[PDB]
This record gives sequence, structure tokens and C-alpha cells, in this order.
Amino acid sequence: LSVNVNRSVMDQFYRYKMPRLIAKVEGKGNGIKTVIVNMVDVAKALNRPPTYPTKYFGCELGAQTQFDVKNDRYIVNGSHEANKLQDMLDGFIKKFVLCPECENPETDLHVNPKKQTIGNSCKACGYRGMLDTHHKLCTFILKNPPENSDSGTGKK
Repeated sequence: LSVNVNRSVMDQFYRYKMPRLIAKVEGKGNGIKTVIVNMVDVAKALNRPPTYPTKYFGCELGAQTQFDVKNDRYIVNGSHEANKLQDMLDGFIKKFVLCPECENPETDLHVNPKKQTIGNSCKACGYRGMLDTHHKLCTFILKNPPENSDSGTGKK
């Protein structure tokens, strides 16, 4: 490796982007807190800031959260690396992705606004059924009902 770090840049930047989660460790709070400077950028670029669900994640690291309004910077007690945040958040998705029939092949999930429920289909055995199992991340996502009708296939 005889070039620049390119840690903050490297993609060709032409049309496709990948908002990865970046975590930074600081020496403040009880002696070590995690500060996410990309949580608002990634959340704002795809939706709102997960300041509400920030408490659940803190419960896992034994730490809670911290918010700055005059600063717009939010920190979570405890120091963790970006790769670590994916492991815990990944366990949440594991609750439904690993279905008792398609816990391997990539499956899709379709939520119907008429029945107010999430469907789950796997392209490996036809599974295609319901997505929920129990009070799990399925409800958080179910809060975003899609939009469809009886005709007009095409618009995105």
C-alpha cells in the first residue's frame, strides 16, 4: 500500500452510492462513548434520524444515547466499531430473514396496505407467505406501507 488512505473517499461517484454506517470512538462521557457522524447523513439521505431506536441499540452495549441540538451531533454511550454495529443490528434482521424454509436463499417481502400486514416470499421453494413471525423488526418496517392499485404496472 503506497498510496493515500482514501478512507473518506474511493468510489468513482457516478450515480450509485453506498451510505455505510461510520462509528467513531471518543474519550468523553464515562471514559469512552461512540459518536456516529454518518447516522444522520445515512438516515436523512434515506429517511429520518433513528434517534428513537437509538435507545434499543444502547441497551445491547450497556450504554444509552446522547443528543446535541445546538450541535446536531448524537453520540451513543460505549465505544464500538462500525463493523460491530452491523453485527448487533444484523441479529435483528436474522429474526425474520432466516425463515423456517428459506433461511439461506435471498427472499423478498411484500407488505399489503389492504390487510396491513407484511408478506415474505423466498425464490427457492415458493414459500411466498407472510412476513412477521412475532413482535419483531417486522412491525417497525410494517410502519411503511407501500402504494399500489388494480392497474398501471410501471411508474418507478
